[PDB]
Amino acid sequence: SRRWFHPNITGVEAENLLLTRGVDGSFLARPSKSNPGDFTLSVRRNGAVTHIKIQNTGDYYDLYGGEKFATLAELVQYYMEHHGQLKENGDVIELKYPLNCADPTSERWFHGHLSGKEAEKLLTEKGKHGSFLVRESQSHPGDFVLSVRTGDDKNDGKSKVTHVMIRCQELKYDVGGGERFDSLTDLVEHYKKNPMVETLGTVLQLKQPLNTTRINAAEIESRVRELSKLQGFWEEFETLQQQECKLLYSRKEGQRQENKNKNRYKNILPFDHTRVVLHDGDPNEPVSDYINANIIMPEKKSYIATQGCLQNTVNDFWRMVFQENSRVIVMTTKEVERGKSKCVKYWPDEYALKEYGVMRVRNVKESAAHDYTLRELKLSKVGQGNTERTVWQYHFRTWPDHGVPSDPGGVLDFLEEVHHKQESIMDAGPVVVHCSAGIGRTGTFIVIDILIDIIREKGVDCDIDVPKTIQMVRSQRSGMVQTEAQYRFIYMAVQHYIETL
Ligand SMILES: Cc1nc(N2CCC3(CC2)CO[C@@H](C)[C@H]3N)c(CO)nc1-c1cccc(Cl)c1Cl
Ligand SMILES: [Cl-]
Ligand SMILES: [Cl-]
Repeated sequence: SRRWFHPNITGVEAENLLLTRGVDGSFLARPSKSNPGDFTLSVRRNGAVTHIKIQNTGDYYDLYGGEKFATLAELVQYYMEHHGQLKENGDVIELKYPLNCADPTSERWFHGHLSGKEAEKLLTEKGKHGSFLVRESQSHPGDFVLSVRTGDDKNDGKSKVTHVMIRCQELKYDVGGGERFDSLTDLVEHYKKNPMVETLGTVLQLKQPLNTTRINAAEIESRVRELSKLQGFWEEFETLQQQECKLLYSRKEGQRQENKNKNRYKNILPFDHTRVVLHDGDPNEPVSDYINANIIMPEKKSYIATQGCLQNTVNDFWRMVFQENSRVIVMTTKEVERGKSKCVKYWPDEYALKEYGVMRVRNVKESAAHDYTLRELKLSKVGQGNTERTVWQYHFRTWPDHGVPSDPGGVLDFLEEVHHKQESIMDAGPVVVHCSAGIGRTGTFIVIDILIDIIREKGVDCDIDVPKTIQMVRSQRSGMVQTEAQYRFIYMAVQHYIETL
């Protein structure tokens, strides 16, 4: 249900599409290809088309005149279910009818200009039973080919590849008989639910798109070069974004009245099924189990991804650090950037001692490095001296105000140190990573950390799959990794880490 995003459409084409193929209440979203992180929400209303700017510098989607969101799907879901909220001169703009895109570019199974010879090799060397892909036809421009692998996954002739010709006849697609579809996606979805059966009984099951993003770590440099050609990075990122509609999990607790002002941004909320639940709260507080934070479990180190504190959640943050036995905190922003508070100070001045509700914190020592400041903190519960433990706060301070670092070396040396600290502490809990809304830079640091932990343990003899890792983390907190710039930065960091092995 993300067909309303059109990756290769212009503003002219958007307007004409809404005016000729849509009605009042129709809408679509689209990127500004030249300006990264810029998107447009185009809506038809009163026979005219309004364009609404959406900006993402790396922390969240900022909708002009509206609110801030973790994903465009969560944005669209919000206004398709909360009417009268989106306003112009202040007139209400209704999102009623998604205008579905027919472009297959961002589909996981679509490989564009790929030859039949390449498609078979890939299916043979990387596929399994039910792996499939769609490519543009080499013989007849405008047509396509669906290639499917079937067989026994236990070479020896037990598996095969079957090619199915897809013709384009008067702007519709068909496999030679039966229904004619308005797009390749409709055709593929139809034959995923109703599989073609070959003469003699082979069921051409479309089980999963061919995995082409999982590569050996030594292949990363070549992949980055391919993805960098003028850009394969953009197509792969928007293919990942297309799948964000699978991740609209419930966030009911963060929407409760008692919890609304515990959120930095009211619509950027933790999934219920992975949120950190706080116990032992004040019995006189009706709802005391809430913080805008999620456990991120790789699927040996786990993380808590959370926002920068508010004045009224500092105490809850320390309750969380204590309860989860966290010993390492990563801050991803300065306290203040561009004159705006990005991470309120929740620790004492150096050598000072403060109580934060029932928790007591001493700042033992601060140490300055080039890219970050280390603060050695001692955390304990008031009245229970034997509960004291040291919490090492790594405050990354040189991330640019917009975009990403030009070189990943600083981030990598930082994560390397954080990793060694965590590993030195027996039975340490999850590493807390936070600031801002806790999804952009936070997701980027966490995904880099997960990937380099693989390489650190296994060296060059391991498979890396960047979008699979990101999708896995985004299923535990909304919108982890916000921008294509961060996406490329993750690749560049992995590549750099491998080179310095
Ligand atoms: C992001 C991604 N990209 C893939 N590629 C690369 C980009 C193309 C399609 C195939 C190739 O050509 C482009 C025009 C484009 N259509 C594949 C295939 O394995 N998977 C994923 C993936 C992986 C794990 C989790 C999730 Cl959620 C996803 Cl979406
Ligand atoms: Cl596969
Ligand atoms: Cl962040």
